Amino acid sequence: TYSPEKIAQLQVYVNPIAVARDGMEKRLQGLIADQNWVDTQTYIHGPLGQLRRDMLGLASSLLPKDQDKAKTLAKEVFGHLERLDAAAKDRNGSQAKIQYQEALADFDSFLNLLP
Repeated sequence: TYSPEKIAQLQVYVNPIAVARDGMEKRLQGLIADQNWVDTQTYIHGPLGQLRRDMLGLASSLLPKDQDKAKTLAKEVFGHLERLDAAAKDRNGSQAKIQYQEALADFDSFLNLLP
């Protein structure tokens, strides 16, 4: 089980990951709608640039029975964000919208598994 002290440790990683989730829907969604590909790329590298470190550090801190699912879901989020960055470099708004939605779906799955 997750003790209170353990949960507090997990929260150090949760804090920036939750803000990242909020920022994807509040800010990145509108940059993509705006066909603003320069700032879409910067959003991924600045405001979301620590997501790989934080979500992997979180998943690696979980009880053994949950580490695998959490790592798998994190890697899905990273692959769709990678494809969203590629889409923006290519000015491909069709893929930028798809990859945004796909990244969010797996990001929500990752959050939902947390204790």
